[PDB]
Amino acid sequence: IKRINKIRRRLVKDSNTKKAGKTGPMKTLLVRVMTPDLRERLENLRKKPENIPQPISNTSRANLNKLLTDYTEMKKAILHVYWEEFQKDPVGLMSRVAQPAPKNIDQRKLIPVKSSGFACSQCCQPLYVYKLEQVNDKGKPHTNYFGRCNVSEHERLILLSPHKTYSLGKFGQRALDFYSIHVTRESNHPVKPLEQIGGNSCASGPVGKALSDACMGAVASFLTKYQDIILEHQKVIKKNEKRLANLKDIASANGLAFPKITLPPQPHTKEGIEAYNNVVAQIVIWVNLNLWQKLKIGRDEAKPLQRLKGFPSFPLVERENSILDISGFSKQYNCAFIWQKDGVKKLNLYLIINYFKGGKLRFKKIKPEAFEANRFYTVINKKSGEIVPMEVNFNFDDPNLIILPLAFGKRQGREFIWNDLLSLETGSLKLANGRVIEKTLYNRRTRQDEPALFVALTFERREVLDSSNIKPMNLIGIARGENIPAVIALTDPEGCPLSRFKDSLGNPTHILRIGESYKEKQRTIQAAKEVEQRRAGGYSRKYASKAKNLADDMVRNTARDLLYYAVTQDAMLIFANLSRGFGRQGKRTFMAERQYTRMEDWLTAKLAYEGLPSKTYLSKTLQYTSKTCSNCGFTITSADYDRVLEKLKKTATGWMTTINGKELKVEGQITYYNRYKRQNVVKDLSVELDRLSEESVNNDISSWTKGRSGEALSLLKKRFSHRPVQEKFVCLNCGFETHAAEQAALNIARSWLFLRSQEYKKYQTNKTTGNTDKRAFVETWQSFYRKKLKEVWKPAV
DNA sequence: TACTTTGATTTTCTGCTGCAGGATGAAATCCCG
DNA sequence: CGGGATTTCATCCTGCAGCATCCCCGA
RNA sequence: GGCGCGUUUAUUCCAUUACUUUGGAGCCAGUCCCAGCGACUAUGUCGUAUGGACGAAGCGCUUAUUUAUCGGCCGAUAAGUAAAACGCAUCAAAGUCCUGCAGCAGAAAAUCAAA
Repeated sequence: IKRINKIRRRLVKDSNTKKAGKTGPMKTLLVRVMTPDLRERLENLRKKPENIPQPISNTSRANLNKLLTDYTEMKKAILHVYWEEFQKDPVGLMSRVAQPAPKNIDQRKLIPVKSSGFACSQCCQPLYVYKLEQVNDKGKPHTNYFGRCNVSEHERLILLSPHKTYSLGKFGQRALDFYSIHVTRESNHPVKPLEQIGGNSCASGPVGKALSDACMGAVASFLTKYQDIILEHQKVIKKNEKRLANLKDIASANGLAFPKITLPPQPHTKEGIEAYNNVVAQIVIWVNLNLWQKLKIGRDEAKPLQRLKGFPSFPLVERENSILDISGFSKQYNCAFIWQKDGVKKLNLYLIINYFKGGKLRFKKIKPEAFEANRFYTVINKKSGEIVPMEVNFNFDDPNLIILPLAFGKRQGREFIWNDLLSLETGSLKLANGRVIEKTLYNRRTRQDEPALFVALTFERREVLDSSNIKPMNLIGIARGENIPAVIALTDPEGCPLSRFKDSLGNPTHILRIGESYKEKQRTIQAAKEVEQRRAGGYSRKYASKAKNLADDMVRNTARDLLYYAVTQDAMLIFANLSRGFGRQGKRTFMAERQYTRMEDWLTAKLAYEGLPSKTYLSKTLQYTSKTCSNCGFTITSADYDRVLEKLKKTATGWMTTINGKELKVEGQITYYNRYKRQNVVKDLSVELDRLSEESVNNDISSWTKGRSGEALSLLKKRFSHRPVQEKFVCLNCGFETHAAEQAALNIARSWLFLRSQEYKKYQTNKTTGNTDKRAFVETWQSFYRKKLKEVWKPAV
């Protein structure tokens, strides 16, 4: 039976546990606040429940609304002030937000600059550069660059990033002292958020400490993006000037009137970017009108300019959810998660937020087993690792409190609240922080979008598994296709197939197919879509997201099934070394057909939450795996058409060509998607070649300049090459016949085994002297695979 | 002097994904009763 | 003499190799 | 296209806690109440859906309440019929969030050029 939780239980039961590092895996719970609509929904069931919870009181709702409005206004005001400050002088803010080194890097500085990279704007003094060289754990030498000022107050070690001329490299949200400037009343800054916006009603500590992060994170992100994008602008300008010089020279060579417009110097604001893009667009329009259109010049010989893209805008000011933030869960920030003991295995959950002046949420430590009825309890986590159970007492009718009852399901509760293993009572799970989200949700009863209150609570796992004993031996190759989502094959370390799966007939085998019946489903959906489109020119809202939802369902289920098979079979998964975002980008393609990276990421995240690295069960490997027969190892190539076009000599019966000593009969018909006609036109290959040969003598290939060679190659690129049937596969050596997907799945695992063989090592050693080639790789492939077929990989007869 | 595709400027709308900042308590001083 | 409420502060390492794996077409 | 019931995703144990989705199953998709096309003399349709306006949306079983029907409610079945409770249709999976930026697309509209 296939459940992810059963797999997780199997993993936990099969391995030991250890304490997590400095920061462990983190997971988030998103639930909803018990509102009156949920109360009515619970009251309208056929079988009414015995005890319906009370909804959130009016006072809590009013206080929450007031707090949300004030928080949003404060964030806007601070962001506006820092936007103005950045506009006045970018360099000052850039140096101020720079994240200093930890106050423990006290290794003896050895070498200064061989100096004016930046400057400490606090004292307006140059920030002299100092060097520090060290060697990492793997032996690669690394040089650390630091900036130090002569001022005792500014005796810091700001990080610097060398460039081939220096950059900062880091922008932290705590580098700038936000609290002492805008929060405390001792400062004389003209802009004070809490004193002016909140009307002296909000507690300084928690609200200020929340605003600090809420603003500095955005400012740091914006500054990092700005700093990164400036260098790419320099590179683009450098690569663009030469190209425009070449284009101007070409235009002068044709004797046309080139416009007298010159590039502006590199800008640093959005208006300069706009002007530069306008000039580039004008130049490209002129080039299009004069060179490619009238004279028909190719793109490579006359290539356009490139626009300036990626310049960021200041957060939230250079122009909806309302967010109330909680910095942390400790007695200092005036927030708590309270649960009522009734029995040694039951809880009753609430969450209290006291952000107002004139509230009472006093704690007091209790004995480990001093629990009493009608009294609330909670736990507090320390840096030292100790857990102190403390009880919370307060007044339910407090006019300054915020009381939130939560609503969730059994799955979420078993995952976080009352989990069997990760029980937060003993400290195995720690509550990190939380948020309050106010967003619009669809109400089906009223058929309107209405505001709803959500609660997000992030939990950090403190005990993880030990990967020192997870050593899979067997292998599983996954071959993906469009007709079938996935076909897999199970092999032992030696590579021999393992007959442990069961087919429909129950016979032993080593092949399974996952997610079948898909193709007819999306084809029915597309048939309905096309019928509606032909009927009325458009489809209803139903067919907007059916394919996407079904594809997401299928990829999730396939990932779950392969995870189950790998875990229960003691095998390590192998995927194809496809670059991220790989897929077919054509005419009738859909974005719902790209589930390679999505699957890898889902599997990686699921393995990561348990504390194991991806290399324990998940891997990648290599190119030329689907085009290889399992009898001798012959492989066809797209570049192998050069062999076809090498002779192309003519006989009395027509054209003839040979590849690898095998005669090829030149005949066949070609049907291609003619975009000029938006239809399919069928042409005869021999007839096309004869029409080409009408204007040629002796039909010699070497007499071809550029064009007729390309047209003949495009004609010949179908012929008799590798594919009588798309799904069926036949081997050229002895006529071996087998399904293509199964062979591809087996060959992917065998390729992964190959990339760690000794032939590959000697290949790389020859690469050390320099042997970058293409034919040698395929030759080693064929030789190794033939040897392995000879020794251990007995073929099926 | 019939009536397709391509390359291109701008205008709007619907979506969908990548990538930075993240996931804070310990302790030292005022104010006060 | 506690008991809150407000202010300062400081916490982090170095990933290998294929010509294309659905991207090459005639005009 | 819409309208509602909801079960399973922990092994003897841990909230039919109730949230957000996916898949399956269940029911209604009609009314002439109007304006279209065949061709039109071009603010006026004989047959025909190109659009508009209203309405629609489980079945059983156990418990009083208006009549028929004869023995003078002791006779049950038909509707209106309160609430409790059960059964069937009807069954299985998943969830890591916030902020700010940009980048990818898809579809329409105003202008230059071509065999």
